[PDB]
Amino acid sequence: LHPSIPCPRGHGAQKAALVLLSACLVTLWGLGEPPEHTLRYLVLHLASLQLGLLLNGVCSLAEELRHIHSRYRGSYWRTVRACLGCPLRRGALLLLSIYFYYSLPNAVGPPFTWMLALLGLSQALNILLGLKGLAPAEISAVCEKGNFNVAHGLAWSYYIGYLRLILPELQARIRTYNQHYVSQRLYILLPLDCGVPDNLSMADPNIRFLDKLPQRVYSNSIYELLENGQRAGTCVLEYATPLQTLFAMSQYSQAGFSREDRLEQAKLFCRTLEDILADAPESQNNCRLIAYQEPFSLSQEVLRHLRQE
Amino acid sequence: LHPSIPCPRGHGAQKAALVLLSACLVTLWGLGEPPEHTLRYLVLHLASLQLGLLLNGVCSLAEELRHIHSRYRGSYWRTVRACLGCPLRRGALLLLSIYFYPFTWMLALLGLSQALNILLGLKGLAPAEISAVCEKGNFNVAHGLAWSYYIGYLRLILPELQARIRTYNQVSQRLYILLPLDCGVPDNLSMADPNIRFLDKLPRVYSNSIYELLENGQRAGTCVLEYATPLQTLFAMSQYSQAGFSREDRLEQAKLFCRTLEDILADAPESQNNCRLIAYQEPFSLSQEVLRHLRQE
Amino acid sequence: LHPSIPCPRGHGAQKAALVLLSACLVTLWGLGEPPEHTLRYLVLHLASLQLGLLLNGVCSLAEELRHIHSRYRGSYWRTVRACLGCPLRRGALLLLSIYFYYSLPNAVGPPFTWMLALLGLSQALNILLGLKGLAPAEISAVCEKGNFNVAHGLAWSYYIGYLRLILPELQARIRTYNQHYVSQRLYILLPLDCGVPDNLSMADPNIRFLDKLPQRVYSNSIYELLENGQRAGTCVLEYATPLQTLFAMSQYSQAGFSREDRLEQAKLFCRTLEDILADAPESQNNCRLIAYQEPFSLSQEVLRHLRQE
Amino acid sequence: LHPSIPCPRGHGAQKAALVLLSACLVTLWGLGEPPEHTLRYLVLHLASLQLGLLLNGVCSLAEELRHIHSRYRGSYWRTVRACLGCPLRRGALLLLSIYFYPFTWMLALLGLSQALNILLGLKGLAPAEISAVCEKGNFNVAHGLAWSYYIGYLRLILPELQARIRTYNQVSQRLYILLPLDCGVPDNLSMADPNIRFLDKLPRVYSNSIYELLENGQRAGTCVLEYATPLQTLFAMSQYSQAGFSREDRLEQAKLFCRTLEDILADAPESQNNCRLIAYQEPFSLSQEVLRHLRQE
Ligand SMILES: *OC1(*)(*)[C@@](*)([O])[C@](*)(O(*)(*)(*)P(*)(=O)(O(*)*)O(*)[C](*)[C@@](*)([C]O(*)[C@@](*)(=O*)[C@@](*)(*)[C](*)[C](*)[C][C][C](*)[C](*)[C](*)[C](*)[C](*)[C])O[C@@](*)(=O)[C]C(*)(*)(*)[C]C(*)(*)(*)[C@@](*)(*)[C][C](*)[C](*)[C][C@@](*)(*)[C](*)*)C(*)(*)(*)(O*)[C@](*)([O])C1(*)(*)OP(*)([O])([O])=O
Ligand SMILES: O=C(O)c1ccc(-c2nc(C(=O)c3c(Cl)cccc3C3CC3)n3cccnc23)cc1O
Ligand SMILES: O=C(O)c1ccc(-c2nc(C(=O)c3c(Cl)cccc3C3CC3)n3cccnc23)cc1O
Repeated sequence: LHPSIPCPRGHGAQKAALVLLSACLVTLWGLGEPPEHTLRYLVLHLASLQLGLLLNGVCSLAEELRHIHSRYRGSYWRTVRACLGCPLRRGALLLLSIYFYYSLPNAVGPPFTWMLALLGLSQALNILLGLKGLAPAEISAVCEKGNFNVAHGLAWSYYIGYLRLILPELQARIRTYNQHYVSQRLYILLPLDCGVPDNLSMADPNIRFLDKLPQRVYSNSIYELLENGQRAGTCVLEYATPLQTLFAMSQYSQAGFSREDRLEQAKLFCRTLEDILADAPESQNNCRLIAYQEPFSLSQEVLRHLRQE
Repeated sequence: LHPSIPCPRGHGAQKAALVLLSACLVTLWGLGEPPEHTLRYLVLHLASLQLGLLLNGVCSLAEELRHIHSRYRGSYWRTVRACLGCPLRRGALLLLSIYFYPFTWMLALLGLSQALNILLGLKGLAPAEISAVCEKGNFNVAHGLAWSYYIGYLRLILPELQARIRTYNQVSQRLYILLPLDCGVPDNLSMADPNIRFLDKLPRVYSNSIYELLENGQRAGTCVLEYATPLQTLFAMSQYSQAGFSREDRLEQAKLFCRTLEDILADAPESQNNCRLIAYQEPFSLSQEVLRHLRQE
Repeated sequence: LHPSIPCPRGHGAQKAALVLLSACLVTLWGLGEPPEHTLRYLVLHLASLQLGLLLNGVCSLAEELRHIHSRYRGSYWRTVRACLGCPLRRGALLLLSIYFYYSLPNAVGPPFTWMLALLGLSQALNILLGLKGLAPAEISAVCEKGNFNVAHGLAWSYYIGYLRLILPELQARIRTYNQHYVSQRLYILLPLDCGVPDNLSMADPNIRFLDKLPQRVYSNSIYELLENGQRAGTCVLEYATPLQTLFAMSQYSQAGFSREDRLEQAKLFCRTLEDILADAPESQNNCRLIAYQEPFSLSQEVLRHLRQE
Repeated sequence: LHPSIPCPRGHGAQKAALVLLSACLVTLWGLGEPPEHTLRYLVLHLASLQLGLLLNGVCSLAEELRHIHSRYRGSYWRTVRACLGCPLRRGALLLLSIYFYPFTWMLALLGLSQALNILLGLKGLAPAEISAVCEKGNFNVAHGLAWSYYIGYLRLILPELQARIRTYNQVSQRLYILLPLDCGVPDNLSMADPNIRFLDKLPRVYSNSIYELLENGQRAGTCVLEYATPLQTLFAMSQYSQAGFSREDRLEQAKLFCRTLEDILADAPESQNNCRLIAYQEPFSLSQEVLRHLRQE
């Protein structure tokens, strides 16, 4: 393609680690220290590192528990899974550590508690002082692991392509429509299931096409909402086009894009678009975002936002 | 918006770390070990951790030095900066360690343990931390832009492209997407080079253009040449002042999106000998660069 | 559904393991032995178990290397991956063990070599005497892990549904066709890519429809093969219908059925069908199986099997 | 057939084990440790491994006792047999261990290690061993049969079923698949029960039947009732003598395929309030069993 295009990161770090392991093993052999001390240091280092990761995961879970409904379907198992790996394993070594602590001969106890408290203090400093800060090489590695982090791209493409050019003149469009023939402000429907029908009527019988809007093609339709048959106001309704890409992404079947990733990114896209639109020059009192999940009547969902005006 | 929608991650981890700090300091006060030993061992532990991170970065330098020209503009300083997380904080911690000071035995032991951390993958990020990085901002746009292009314009153009090409000769058989890493694409391709001029079109409504390529005023080839639409988004973002999208960030996402689009098309069913990508960067004649791919047939 | 229908196996074994861990930890605490001996035994046991798994994986790789092209694309990395887990990790601990062995003070060496040889002998006995035999509960767990082991089902369904009822009267069909208007024996095309076109002609321009066959619907077509324009014999050609299911399985996009699993099971189905047909009463000299991979002209592939007759 | 097609796995592992045996015995002869100590420690190691496998099976008994009625016909003997791999070989090894004989300390230690083997998943099968089991024979047919039914008949019937139902009333709105675990399905449903009789059909060619259900000679409901096609395959296999497919194996795959088909339809897009599965087993009136699901609406 181009020599300036980065190739995907390989395993040079693993090769460097192999070389470093060989060099350190050779040096340790040369120094002539007993292998027992090497094994002891490795066991201690691994145990200390995993206890530090346990403390870091507990600290994160103290914050990740706040998104229990939003992120982990309200079940604690996945929240603990996503914060400190396998909870069954972690519990197994937790009980092993409790046994070790309660089985010391009391001539080693307070020293061991002192060491444990020092490790906890070091981990707390690491979290508070930010010494566990990812280098941007590692950040880039995470953000390039797979081609699924589409939420930011979809949100920004949507904004620039459509909303940056629709909203500025939309108010004038609605004004001329009202003068010639209410319907205030654009409404973007955000189904987290990302099910976008061709037209809105089959999605909800209380939403029926009324008319188009004057003035590329920029085909925006005016929809009227019926509450118990009575038309309880009308509004310009519109599905989020980029949510069609996520739906088609999962049906692609060669991307490996699952339904769970479909919902995770629709949720991320839902938040990102609001953040972009919060400070956008041409979105103040000019559009509304309606996010809903199928378990519910769409008409009432849209109607609730018209009352606030 | 909707309760299921996650809110951005807060500072609860910092509060938990503060609680842990309070508990640990209360404990240390309870035991009665003298403060100086506690402080000395704390600085020793922090110094060991920082030198271990230095070794981890040096190991990562092996991988990051292979992208010296592609990713870091042929500058070693940039590569080392990208390998070490916080140069200032690590510098301060190493300065404290130096102030507070066999010996080669523990250097090898600490290196051996760090080597096994990389090899056995013990520093792998948890899903909570993987996703936290992925939503740090709103500038990881390359993946979404590439999938939007494929699932949108490209998937519904490639399989019918060979057909419309087949009715024109009675012109290359591939769709040629130009990808300038500067993301500067004009309305048409005449301003790009004087050697490319509009010829005709190809029968929702899809508007594809034929552009004949010539050398020294003489025809030398013709193909369906079209800019990549989602580069408008990358360029328009940079001009959008309130985003904070810089040229370096724009140029980074332009490259990743270029590579991402290639992997999508590598395994795609509709891109078999149908699509060709031309990634180019002005230090240059566009016509010659495209013509190189035309002669590749 | 039905109380006689087994539910998917849960994690009762994990709960029993937790209870056993708790009981053994309590007993160890009661006995009052030093925790150091417990930690030493655990480290020794884990190291011994992983060395035993390394030896078992090496023994398997001594046989898995024989299927390098067929199974692992001719690359050793995946073969070593599929036999003994991560080879980088295994190499890391292999070098660590070499360092430990070469760093003993020569007053422990021969004892350690004796222990290592005993472990190797025990592993060799385990493999040879079959003491590492999976209980049928575990076999059922593996065979029920996911709904992808479709090869045996597809092969048997194909046999019973189609071939058991087509082959017995096919020879009579070809005989009456020849008498009324060569073409001997059924030919089943087996594309490992499982790309089944609606008709054969677009797959290969040298295969063109000639006629159907007399005598449910049982629509079998007679195809003529052209070599350099000259018709080099004709034969009853037919795609393997169950390979359409695998192709549609991967395009389903909600099953998680990847292209690699598509090829793995098509390969397994290819072998299973031959095994069924080897001893089938009505398949002796009555059908041929043609397996091919897209990198190749289909006509020559089919023609090669007509020469042998 | 084709070189890429894997051949069935041979006995190369046994040859490698023989080579390892030769090397290890040559080593033991070289060192000069007396034979009796070697043999005694070998039997001790084998006894420890066998008792560890016994503990692993006892732990697996917790999971296998929950399927006592479903999987093992309500017999404890069957469950214990299914948890322990080779009762005879383990019995012989434990007999040798008993012949060759603190003490409770090592029992807890050996149990603790076995507990962590299960909890940390250190006995997980490698991909080579996972696939070796999956191709031990050719009787793991439940997965393929279920996917063939869905991707074939079912996927192209369910979405147009509600339509053809909607044109008939001017009848239940679901397709009812009967799944007798004996795999015995007649040509039509009249022989099944006298309370089910053919009524009419529903407009490649698909032949769906309407079957009215009645009680005491009185109409009580009507629905599209049809047997599961791939149960013919399971039953026909058993009658096929050269396969070796027994009733117990047929009944095992019938159940797994029944459950497998439910998971496919649980996440399917075309089975939303469209398909209902009726798994039944004669120790019984079929009409009453189906009618229970009819009233569930
Ligand atoms: O097994 C393995 C495991 O482990 C893993 O996981 P992770 O997350 O990575 O974890 C980690 C561990 C460690 O590391 C490793 O791995 C190895 C090394 C060694 C170490 C030593 C000891 C330590 C201390 C403790 C005491 C007991 O972590 C930890 O630490 C724990 C341990 C346990 C586990 C393992 C065992 C071994 C031992 C040896 C001795 C020397 C993953 O999972 C991987 O994969 C593996 O698995 P598999 O399946 O592959 O086999
Ligand atoms: O593998 C894992 O995930 C894992 C998770 C958690 C732990 C873990 N270790 C301890 C120890 O006190 C301990 C042990 Cl027992 C042996 C050697 C050295 C040490 C101490 C230096 C830190 N400890 C105390 C409370 C809570 N947790 C743990 C170890 C793991 O290996
Ligand atoms: O984790 C893994 O995959 C893994 C893989 C391989 C090994 C591994 N251990 C040894 C040892 O001699 C050893 C060590 Cl060094 C410390 C304590 C006890 C022992 C011996 C009782 C067996 N050994 C010798 C040759 C080849 N391999 C290994 C250990 C792992 O943990």
